Amino acid sequence: IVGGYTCGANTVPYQVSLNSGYHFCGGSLINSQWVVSAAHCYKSGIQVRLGEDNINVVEGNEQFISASKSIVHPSYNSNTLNNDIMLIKLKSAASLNSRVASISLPTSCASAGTQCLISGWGNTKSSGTSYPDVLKCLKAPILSDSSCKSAYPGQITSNMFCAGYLEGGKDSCQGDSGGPVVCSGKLQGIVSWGSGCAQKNKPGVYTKVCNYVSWIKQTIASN
Ligand SMILES: COC(=O)C1CCN(C(=O)[C@H](Cc2cccc(C(=N)N)c2)NS(=O)(=O)c2ccc3ccccc3c2)CC1
Ligand SMILES: [Ca+2]
Repeated sequence: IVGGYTCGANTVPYQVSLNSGYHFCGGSLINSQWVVSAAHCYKSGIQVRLGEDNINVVEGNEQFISASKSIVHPSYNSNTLNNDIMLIKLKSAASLNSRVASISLPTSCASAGTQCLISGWGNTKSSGTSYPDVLKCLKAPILSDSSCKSAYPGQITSNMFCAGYLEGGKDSCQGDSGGPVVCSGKLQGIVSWGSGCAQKNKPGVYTKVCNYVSWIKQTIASN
């Protein structure tokens, strides 16, 4: 997260860290046994780490659970990043409590202007690479589709929305992918992509979760 702030230990209880000997992506706990992330984060041998703050130190409250199966959206396109959503089933159910909780799926799409909270352990620098130990947060509004499409001509699908600041300096970045975009207590987006990080007129593009509610529910119900 570039231009964000230290969230505070366990203040984002639904935030998940996807680990394979190091943190490579974020995710959101949607129920005791299912995590939603980005399809481009797909990797075998994934360990889901819940209740994390400092990812390098064991401080207590952590829960390391292996993924039993990662279901990448069947229509995910790795070039366009369209349908960039993946469901991960936990080998065991997470122990939900004050520091490890699930986030609700939206019942309707969020409108432009809506302020959301984006979080993750991704790169904190626009020019260079600097990864934080603790979770970083960023509050950012959902942009209008006209502005979004103006920023990324021919790259925005109906399953994507822009959120961030056109002036640059504040945005999600590498390592944040798969992470949550929560608006009014609902998971509206998944950190997907962007041209660089915190660049002027190049906001972050996120997977529009409200377009996937039925798919998520149906897939979970059949798995
Ligand atoms: C297929 O999955 C990948 O290989 C991933 C590589 C990383 N990736 C990116 O968008 C990167 C870094 C990144 C990641 C997440 C959010 C932002 C942001 N600015 N909000 C930037 N930004 S980038 O400018 O280097 C970039 C942008 C668009 C891309 C589209 C397809 C493939 C790689 C891409 C890389 C997403 C796709
Ligand atoms: Ca830790």
